[PDB]
Amino acid sequence: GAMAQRMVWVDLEMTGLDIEKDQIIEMACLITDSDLNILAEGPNLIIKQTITLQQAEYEFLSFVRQQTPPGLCPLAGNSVHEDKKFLDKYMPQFMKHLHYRIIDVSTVKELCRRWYPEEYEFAPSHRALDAISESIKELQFYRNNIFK
Amino acid sequence: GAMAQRMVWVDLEMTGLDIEKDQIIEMACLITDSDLNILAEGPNLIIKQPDELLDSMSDWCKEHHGKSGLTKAVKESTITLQQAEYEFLSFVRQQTPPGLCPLAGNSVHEDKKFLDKYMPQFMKHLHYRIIDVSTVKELCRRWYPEEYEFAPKKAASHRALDAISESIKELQFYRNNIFK
Ligand SMILES: [Mg+2]
Ligand SMILES: [Zn+2]
Repeated sequence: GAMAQRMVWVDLEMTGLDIEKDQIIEMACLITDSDLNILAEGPNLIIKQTITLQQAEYEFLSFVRQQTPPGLCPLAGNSVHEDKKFLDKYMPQFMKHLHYRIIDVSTVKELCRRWYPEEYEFAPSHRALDAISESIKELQFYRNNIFK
Repeated sequence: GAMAQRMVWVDLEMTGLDIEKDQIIEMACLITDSDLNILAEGPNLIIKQPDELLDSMSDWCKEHHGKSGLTKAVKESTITLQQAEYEFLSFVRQQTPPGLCPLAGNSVHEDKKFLDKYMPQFMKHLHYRIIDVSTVKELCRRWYPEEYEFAPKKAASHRALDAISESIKELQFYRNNIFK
């Protein structure tokens, strides 16, 4: 039904893309429904190398436990495959609550660029919570402009 | 332009989902153009991994890889990871310009985790971005439930070459039915 089709939107900032040496600097989270309407906003936490990593994982895991069913909803965001690699390593209990599938907005951007080049030319941050809001609007823009 | 807009399709079969322990046992590669037209079939290799790792696999892994004939073909293989990487890197360099084409497939971020660790030179030839057919699958389920039911059931056994052809068939299905 509608609940199993909710999305767990995230945005993360790291020191780099090397999973062995880089760390999660900032993170934000929010839930939407299947039609991208924001149901709830999670926290916007800056992590030390302000709060520690293990506490952010508790904060974020609490937030999604009260908003989504266990192991059902996918992680959503722009280049969220880069974010999932770091969440699978540094927040494994948070990732245990989600599905293995992602709703990656940059996959949709790559298809828009190839298949709908005019729409792509006119396709549309200080916090990680603002970067999520921008990705939702980008995903909503593709739904209206390139999907049937 | 057109050569930079080609897609690098990949399917892996591993001994499990543990990046710290598990290894790659099968790999297939295929190239399509921007519009998902079939351009070229790449290698389809079964990579040799120890008997300890195969006997200590998950109950799902032992049963699915056993029935498919993969665990038997892995024990008989003479292909190392280094040998397969070289064959896969060679093939994509003949097909695509460096660092411009994405990796494509179903939840291909999991295949990228294993390729980033075990075939880093093959990943250096591809762009940063991926084409995850499972993102489009999730949006189809949600926004196009009728079309989603009409999509064909994944009929392939976990053989890299058969799996990669079905991910292409699945993205083509979405392009044909849920895109403008
Ligand atoms: Mg696979
Ligand atoms: Zn498979």
